[PDB]
Amino acid sequence: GWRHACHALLYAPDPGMLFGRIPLRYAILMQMRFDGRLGFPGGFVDTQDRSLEDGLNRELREELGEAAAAFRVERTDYRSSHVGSGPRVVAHFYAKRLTLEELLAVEAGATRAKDHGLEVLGLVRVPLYTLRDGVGGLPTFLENSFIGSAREQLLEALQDLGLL
Amino acid sequence: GWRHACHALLYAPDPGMLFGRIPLRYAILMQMRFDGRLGFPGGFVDTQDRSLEDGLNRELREELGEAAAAFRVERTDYRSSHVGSGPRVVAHFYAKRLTLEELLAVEAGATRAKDHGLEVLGLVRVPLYTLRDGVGGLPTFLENSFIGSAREQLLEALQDLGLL
Repeated sequence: GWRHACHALLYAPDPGMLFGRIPLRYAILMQMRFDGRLGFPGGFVDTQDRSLEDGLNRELREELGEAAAAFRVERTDYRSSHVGSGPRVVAHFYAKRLTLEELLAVEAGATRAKDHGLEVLGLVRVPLYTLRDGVGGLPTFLENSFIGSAREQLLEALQDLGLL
Repeated sequence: GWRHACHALLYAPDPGMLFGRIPLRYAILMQMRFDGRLGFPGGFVDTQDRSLEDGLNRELREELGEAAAAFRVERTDYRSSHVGSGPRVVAHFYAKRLTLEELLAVEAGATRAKDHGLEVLGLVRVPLYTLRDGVGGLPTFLENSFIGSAREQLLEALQDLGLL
């Protein structure tokens, strides 16, 4: 009764400075899904059909569009897997490093994706900083509604990037 | 001591159908802001600095890009104002009807806006429908983090559009 899902964290180094003083340090992409939840691009895969990577890339093509096709996710991009508590779902986390130019191309092409304005409501970047009040930024972002396993995938990546 | 802010709800009729069966009824744009909260495009205005509408259209250009220059939010687009818990800001709500083509153009050019990846983390459409579980869609979207007055502006618009 176990189902499998794959999700891709696309990221790029970013030298931008919010208000000219807060280092962004990385652009990381999330999608707002049709159900009103934020998560990483991807979804369920039929592991009877091909492999985990084929399933993931299939989903990304529909959600991100042709512009994302040049940046296929491979086995070496696999990071970890996760089981929560609700239904019997194993989520598989992939991280894909892009240049910021490439990540911008993904963002720019997303409006032409088959899913734009349908299964995908839009893309957003994750604010990695915390603002002066100790609440604005990442902590408030994390109070939004998320797809199962998305919070865990993000926090793992932030640890991996030495931002913990 | 009070500050003024202006926000614009940009919307267009959308005949699209999610899963070919759920009427979208309208594309309505929101922004994910740098503080991790959803809001409508716009920001603080300096009152003796310009005008309420001049201040708004200025902010829209920085946040959305040149595609926003294809239209102007006018005095007649004003809907109502709002004061929240705060303190201490008075938010002025404007609603601007676009064609779907115009709205798509705004989305498509957003990554080239001055504020992209800085003050604005990305645009999303509001899901106006409620899924079969009675939770997914609008009800879940409404559980996200919102900037002061944004939830109120949205709900007012939805009732105005007779979508409630």
